[PDB]
Amino acid sequence: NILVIGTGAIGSFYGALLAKTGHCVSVVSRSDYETVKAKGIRIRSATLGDYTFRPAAVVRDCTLLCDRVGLLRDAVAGIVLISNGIDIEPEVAAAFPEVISGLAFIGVTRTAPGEIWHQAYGRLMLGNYPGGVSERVKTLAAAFEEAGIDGIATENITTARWQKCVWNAAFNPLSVLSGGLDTLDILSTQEGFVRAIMQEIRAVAAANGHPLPEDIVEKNVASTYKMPPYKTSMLVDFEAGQPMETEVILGNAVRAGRRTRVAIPHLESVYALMKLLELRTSKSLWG
Amino acid sequence: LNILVIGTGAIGSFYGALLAKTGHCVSVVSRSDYETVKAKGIRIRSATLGDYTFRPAAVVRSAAELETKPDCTLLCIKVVEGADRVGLLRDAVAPDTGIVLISNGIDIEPEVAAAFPDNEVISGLAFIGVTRTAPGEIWHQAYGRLMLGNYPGGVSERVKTLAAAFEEAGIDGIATENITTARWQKCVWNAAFNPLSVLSGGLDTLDILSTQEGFVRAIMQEIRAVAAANGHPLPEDIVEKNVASTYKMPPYKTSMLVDFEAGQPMETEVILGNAVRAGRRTRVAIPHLESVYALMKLLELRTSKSLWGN
Repeated sequence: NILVIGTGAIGSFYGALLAKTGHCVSVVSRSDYETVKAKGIRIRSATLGDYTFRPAAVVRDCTLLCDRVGLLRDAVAGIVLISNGIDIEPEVAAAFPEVISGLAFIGVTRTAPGEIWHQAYGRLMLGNYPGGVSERVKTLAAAFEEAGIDGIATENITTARWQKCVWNAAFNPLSVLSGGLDTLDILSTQEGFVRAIMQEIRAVAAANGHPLPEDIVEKNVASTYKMPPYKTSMLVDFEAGQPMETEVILGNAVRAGRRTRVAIPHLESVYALMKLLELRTSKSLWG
Repeated sequence: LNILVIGTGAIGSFYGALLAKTGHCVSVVSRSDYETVKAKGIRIRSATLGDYTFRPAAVVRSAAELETKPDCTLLCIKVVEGADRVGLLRDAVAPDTGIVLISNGIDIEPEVAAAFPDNEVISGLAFIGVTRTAPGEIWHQAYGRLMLGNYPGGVSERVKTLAAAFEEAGIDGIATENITTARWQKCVWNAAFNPLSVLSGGLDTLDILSTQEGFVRAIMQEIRAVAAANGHPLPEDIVEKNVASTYKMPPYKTSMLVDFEAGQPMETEVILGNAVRAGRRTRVAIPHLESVYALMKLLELRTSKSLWGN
């Protein structure tokens, strides 16, 4: 029995997977309330398959959040937070002292209301924050595995998040600030800068008690040169006119560096420039 | 003085015309606009100075065609890839000719100085809003101040003749013994605001500075450190002065952003790249400048893609 909050690509994609196997999944929706209470959500995928998600109910055991505190303000008697960023858990934990942290690896995009496009990957890593794996976590993971994707229960979700942040913190903002370059163009022409950012992330992770594998920077460089030219999720958001994950990726990494006094000038630079681009993008037609 | 202006660009035409007004004999090499400039001259519109019709002493297709060779040759093009300043000067410089380079950027002199080691190089730092609106049509919109000095340093009689002329013409003409330190002092401002104006998708100076003052300061402090390490230390107050002055200036659109919006080549390399390279040569830690520079180059790469795809 599963409560999803909101109807974005991530919440809808993982909600619909749990709906497939045969769990009782509802959605709390705002922007798309009218369209989902009727037509539902259509998940389209060539690696998995086509499926349609019609929830058990639509109102205004496990709650998937994917105004955070307030969105769960009447939903908790396991909380599952699926996020691409870092340090997304403390705020929520403090208010509801089980938190299941979810780190998704997936190229999935919401093309229209009720319309999701799965392209690549799909893995969901899950574990308790700050660490640990409970039975619920294992049961959730098995549930996702059943539905077809990697559903990995991990005892060190926070280190895993830092490890993904090595890649995210470099390519996501560079793809936007460059005006839309793919990963291959970014890495092949400014490998040095990409490395400098990655090493900063590595040093902040360690300073926060979550050291990463020793050759993590070289691994991410080598693996990216083998990925086919790629469009980041930040760039998709930017091209869609939607809010970007700047704060939970890069802002949270910067604040983590400041707290531990790690020199992070490359991260500070990219962050400031993202904030400036956002300010420009934010300007009202009203002036 | 016998003055030769290379081309019919806005900066050359503006400062050339001032020299003509003040009794100097000013000639022009014109490619594109030859017939109209030779027949009708260059019309300079200016609210602050009064409109002026600049009729060159001579207008030629090629410097080769001149009779009296110039005392000063004024070259004012943007220093970007393929500008080929040495090629443009090849026939326009005699033993005694002073080469006057008026352009933005740092370290713009050595390529020319090297190619003409026995000629005086007079470096110019203009603070001006001027545009070429049509063949033979220039519009002066703002500022005008020109600082001039010998490269690598000093002030020759020819430099002081030029400066006084500009001053007589109604703009600040400032002779400076340390033009290179002056260039570094301008770089403190333009290496921060010019690329931040473009990378932000077109913010004005006040939005940049009010919302990211810490980052702007960080950049400026790097530039100040690189200048010192290159033997051109700046005043202790230069960062504070630049921040205060900018807070008091009306919101402003940088020349880099003007270029970006126009689809014209930007001065990335002479403003930012040359500062980065000067910092690298001297082992100054410049992570903010390196970051901004790498992002500029990535943006430039994107900007160069075809509508047709690969």
